[PDB]
Amino acid sequence: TKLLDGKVAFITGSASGIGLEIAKKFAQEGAKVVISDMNAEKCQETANSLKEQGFDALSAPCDVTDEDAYKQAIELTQKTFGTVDILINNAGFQHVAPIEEFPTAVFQKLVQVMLTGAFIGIKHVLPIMKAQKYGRIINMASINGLIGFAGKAGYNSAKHGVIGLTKVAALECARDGITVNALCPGYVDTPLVRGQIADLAKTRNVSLDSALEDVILAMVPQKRLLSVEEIADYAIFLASSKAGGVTGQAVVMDGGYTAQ
Amino acid sequence: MTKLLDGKVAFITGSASGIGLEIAKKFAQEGAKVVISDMNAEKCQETANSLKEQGFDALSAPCDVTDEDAYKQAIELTQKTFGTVDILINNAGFQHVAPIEEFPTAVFQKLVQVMLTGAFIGIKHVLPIMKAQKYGRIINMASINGLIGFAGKAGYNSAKHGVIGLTKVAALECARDGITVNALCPGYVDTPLVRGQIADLAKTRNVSLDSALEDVILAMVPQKRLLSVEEIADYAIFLASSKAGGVTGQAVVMDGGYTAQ
Amino acid sequence: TKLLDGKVAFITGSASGIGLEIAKKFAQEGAKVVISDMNAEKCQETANSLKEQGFDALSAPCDVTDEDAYKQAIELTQKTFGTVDILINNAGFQHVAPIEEFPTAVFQKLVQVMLTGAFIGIKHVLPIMKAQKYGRIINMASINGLIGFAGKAGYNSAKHGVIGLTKVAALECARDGITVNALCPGYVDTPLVRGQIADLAKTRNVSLDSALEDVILAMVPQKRLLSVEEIADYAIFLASSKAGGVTGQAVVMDGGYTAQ
Amino acid sequence: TKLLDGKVAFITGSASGIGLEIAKKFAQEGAKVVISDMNAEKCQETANSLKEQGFDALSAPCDVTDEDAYKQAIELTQKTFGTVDILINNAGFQHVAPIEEFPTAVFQKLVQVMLTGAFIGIKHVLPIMKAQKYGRIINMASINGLIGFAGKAGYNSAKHGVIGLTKVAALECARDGITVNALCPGYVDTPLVRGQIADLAKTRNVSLDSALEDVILAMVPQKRLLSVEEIADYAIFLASSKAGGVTGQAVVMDGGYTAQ
Ligand SMILES: NC(=O)c1ccc[n+]([C@@H]2O[C@H](COP(=O)([O-])OP(=O)(O)OC[C@H]3O[C@@H](n4cnc5c(N)ncnc54)[C@H](O)[C@@H]3O)[C@@H](O)[C@H]2O)c1
Ligand SMILES: NC(=O)c1ccc[n+]([C@@H]2O[C@H](COP(=O)([O-])OP(=O)(O)OC[C@H]3O[C@@H](n4cnc5c(N)ncnc54)[C@H](O)[C@@H]3O)[C@@H](O)[C@H]2O)c1
Ligand SMILES: NC(=O)c1ccc[n+]([C@@H]2O[C@H](COP(=O)([O-])OP(=O)(O)OC[C@H]3O[C@@H](n4cnc5c(N)ncnc54)[C@H](O)[C@@H]3O)[C@@H](O)[C@H]2O)c1
Ligand SMILES: NC(=O)c1ccc[n+]([C@@H]2O[C@H](COP(=O)([O-])OP(=O)(O)OC[C@H]3O[C@@H](n4cnc5c(N)ncnc54)[C@H](O)[C@@H]3O)[C@@H](O)[C@H]2O)c1
Ligand SMILES: CCC(=O)CC(=O)O
Ligand SMILES: CCC(=O)CC(=O)O
Ligand SMILES: CCC(=O)CC(=O)O
Ligand SMILES: CCC(=O)CC(=O)O
Ligand SMILES: CCC(=O)CC(=O)O
Repeated sequence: TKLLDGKVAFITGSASGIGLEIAKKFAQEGAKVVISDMNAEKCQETANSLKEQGFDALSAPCDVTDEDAYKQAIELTQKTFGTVDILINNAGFQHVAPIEEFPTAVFQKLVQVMLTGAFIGIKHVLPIMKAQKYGRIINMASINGLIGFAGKAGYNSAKHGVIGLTKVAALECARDGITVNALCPGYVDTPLVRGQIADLAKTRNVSLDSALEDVILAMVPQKRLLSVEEIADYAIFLASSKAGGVTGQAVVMDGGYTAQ
Repeated sequence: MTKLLDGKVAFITGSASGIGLEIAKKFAQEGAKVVISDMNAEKCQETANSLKEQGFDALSAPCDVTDEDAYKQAIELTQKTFGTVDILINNAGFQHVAPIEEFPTAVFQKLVQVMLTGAFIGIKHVLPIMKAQKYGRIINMASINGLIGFAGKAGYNSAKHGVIGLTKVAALECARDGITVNALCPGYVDTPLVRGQIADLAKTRNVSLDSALEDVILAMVPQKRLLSVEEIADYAIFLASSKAGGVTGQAVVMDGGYTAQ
Repeated sequence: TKLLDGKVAFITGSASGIGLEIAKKFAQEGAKVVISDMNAEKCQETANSLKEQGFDALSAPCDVTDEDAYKQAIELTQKTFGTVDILINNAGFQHVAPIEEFPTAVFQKLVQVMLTGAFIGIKHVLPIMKAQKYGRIINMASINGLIGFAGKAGYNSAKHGVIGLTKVAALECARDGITVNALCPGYVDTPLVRGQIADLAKTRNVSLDSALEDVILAMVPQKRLLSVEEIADYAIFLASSKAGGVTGQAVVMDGGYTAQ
Repeated sequence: TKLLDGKVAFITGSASGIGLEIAKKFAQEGAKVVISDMNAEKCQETANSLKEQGFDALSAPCDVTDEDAYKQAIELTQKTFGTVDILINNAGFQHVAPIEEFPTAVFQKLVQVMLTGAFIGIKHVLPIMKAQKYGRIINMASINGLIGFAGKAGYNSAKHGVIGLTKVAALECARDGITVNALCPGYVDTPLVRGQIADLAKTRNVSLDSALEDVILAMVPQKRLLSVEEIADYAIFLASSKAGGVTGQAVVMDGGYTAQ
């Protein structure tokens, strides 16, 4: 079964972690994938690997805060694969700090990448998806789009914001056969989080396994990291023709974090 | 093709009609062994037998979900027949629309007993089976009416709100036991229940059936369409599958954008 | 100085805890209060102490699960004070158990008192409030109306349901000068909770302080019990003429619990 | 009774609409109020009116996007009234358009004023409020912080974001006697909205009453505009010492909008 057979998916931040797994899993589902990241070296390598494995893949690097570059990356996608069926707004980063020590510029950058970048993508894929009366837009958000976490003023503001953007975008294209959803993971086993576990274990002087099980997963009822494979499986369902009635939703995959 | 529920036993309450019946047929196509449980023991036997004629593993285990003794025995019959319960779908329900002042208390209590207490009884009697095997999928068929209000639906919206409360408690109690508990929340599905309500509104208002649907039911639906039972079954398959082990405690919404505005 | 002057407040479960405080504080704001509880002797002495302080108080005991007694308690209020302006559906109780050890009858009872009780109160005051084009209904819920907690299947199901009833009721009287809101406290310093701290302290062989600071309040960002007066102050605001634009809301007072 | 006696309130955008009402109502409840807006003559005019009526008021204009100006306005307040007890992040604007014809720079501007402006305000009052272990921060949001509305990508993104910032901020100061809440009105009777009724009546060739009652209020159960007075009354309660237990909340007054 090829759930995304020949569907054209553009995935921002797809050179690492969740975005890279989505791209691999989408290709295996039969999607034509576009690897898009800051790092144009890792983009070209990723797309070349996929091509060598017999997949349709394109390197179209861009900074999602660079509207002109994001625009041309979509136009390159149209020229290569004819259309865009699926946009995954996945590009992001993290800066943890008390509000008092939280540089305004860093706050503005978290918002620009993870909110304005999503808005820029939606703005330039909407005409393609409305012309063909089909589309799937997934904004990679977080449970931090639904609840608060101390030290994450910029991240939680950006992810809250992309849930509002998701709902506005959904309402504007609900008649055009296009869905816009925010996939909200909890803690995922990624380089980023393995970094934070690394950080916690030195800064608290506990083991890597104690940093994970006693602090990172203390408020996770399943007491486990989500796999990138699980996130990509939900993304595949929402991006499929079978999820046409799901739109305007903060779709939560969090091992019960927000249930308590 | 693939069998997303291969090797799993699915007990589905209210599975002799509408959404329950589509879930049972689609779960079977995904390689689940399905138990058709409903009030109408006649339609259950016929449903299960028709599935069996199409090469599927189906059991007729009729019960009234408000009858804890009959529910417990329907679960026991499933264990005896298939060995275990992997997936419980709490889907049995009904509707009674009236202003609160003309809403009989007993009808309010019955709506709550069937759609809330019924889901509680099901959960209490599958939990030990699922916990001993460290695997389970519990889906409560709630509604967007579990998350928002609608005038005249005091009993329904009260039961469906409550079943989302019960989903969260259950999810927290079995989070470490490889069991998920979710509330699948449809908006308007093209079913007998809903086609009945369109006829009602069209009589009482003396508009045409298309007028009642398009001007009243679908006014609030951004997608301006009824969902298909197939769409609900497809979400139910994903949540009931091994692929969704990290989804729990959730009101999972498929509503054509209804709660987005 | 008198935010409820000339208003008639019917308060279920007002013989103890939050309901008792709401009755006393509502009287101070110039409301005529009906003390209604299971224990008729405590309703009489409460109403009498209030009367000795120059307040207008009526004893109207009932079991809120007894629609005939509830209906007769409302009728007696109409007979004595001319109308019901404010209904406080406050009557409740708690039973904590794993779902496996949770008796179905106890589950049903929790739902009958805290959901059905509320439906019965609302059904019998709505015609009175709709006739005068003025009402304030407050369903005393809990953050357990909004999130899950292990061992509270019955209570969390009842409280979730009363938020559902609250939004339905609100929509049905929105044009009639009536509001219907669910006040949702976190942990409040009441006999009920002081009981639960004493319980936890024996069960875990810890101080009363440790049971409170380290178990009860570990999920409360403010790390404190709410006072019954704080709950009463929010109840007075929502029950006052100044809150006519608040309806259909789960109004949360929880020292930040639901923010995490 | 003066509910904010001896409190200093800093209100951004207080030269007009909800902010102006909050300043005049906070003054009547005994707050020293700071009038801060873009319009510097209107702030001096407003503050002078309150002074003539026996009220403590200070003009301290600033663009909330100008962190250096906002920091100096908070400093001027410290110099004049000793401290800041209450911050009302109120400054906002609106721009309605489909995503495709929604200028990226306008989207950025809505977020910069209504999310980043609040971040800057919170960042510079938190050390003052933490030092004295007392504070009240109210971010004026909107039901558009909780649901989607077609054509308001920028506004709904910004309001969604400010609720995220509210929950983060609440968690960072929950132990410090500081509450952070987002007050979320539906349609309020303001120059802003009357403007919008004027536009709908003209661009749809219908009466002002047609355009309000049949279009703007179509999704409002109470079928009425809220008053600036109603918003101010909830703002006063939230900002009072009586609301110490309310924090990290999206506090909704929407005549039932979000109940359906
Ligand atoms: N990993 C988690 O635990 C977790 C939790 C919840 C949700 N998410 C969200 O999912 C997304 C994936 O994060 P991840 O874990 O894969 O992190 P990661 O660090 O592995 O990958 C992030 C990628 O984003 C790229 N990027 C950053 N800014 C960019 C920009 N302006 N334009 C283009 N590319 C840019 C980086 O180059 C990098 O390759 C993020 O938005 C994150 O907030 C992650
Ligand atoms: N149809 C929709 O648009 C829609 C939308 C949202 C929610 N739902 C929910 O999805 C579920 C399925 O709805 P539906 O319209 O297919 O059917 P329904 O709600 O009318 O009930 C379906 C089945 O439940 C059975 N049933 C009723 N009471 C029972 C009892 N006490 N014990 C056992 N079985 C009993 C009936 O015999 C029927 O076959 C229900 O919970 C409903 O509330 C439906
Ligand atoms: N205590 C808390 O921390 C807390 C937190 C969240 C919500 N609540 C809710 O607020 C309300 C008040 O709680 P409390 O702590 O003051 O409770 P409490 O147990 O101290 O007092 C409740 C009163 O209700 C009465 N009552 C019980 N069943 C009744 C019935 N069927 N009919 C009439 N009266 C009945 C009892 O006799 C008692 O006087 C309850 O609904 C409770 O669930 C309390
Ligand atoms: N109007 C409504 O019904 C409604 C409903 C929901 C929310 N709100 C919110 O309430 C608040 C007040 O709205 P209003 O109706 O009083 O509008 P208004 O236009 O009368 O008030 C807005 C004020 O903010 C000022 N302002 C704009 N940008 C600024 C900046 N960068 N720095 C400083 N001041 C700036 C303007 O000069 C103006 O005085 C806004 O945040 C708005 O989003 C309004
Ligand atoms: C959303 C949880 C998370 O992973 C935020 C972050 O640390 O990037
Ligand atoms: C949730 C839609 C529905 O099924 C309510 C009803 O029965 O009218
Ligand atoms: C003993 C529990 C309770 O107080 C319920 C009732 O009054 O019927
Ligand atoms: C916080 C809800 C509640 O009241 C649980 C309890 O009974 O202590
Ligand atoms: C309804 C919230 C609001 O005030 C947005 C607008 O219409 O300006």
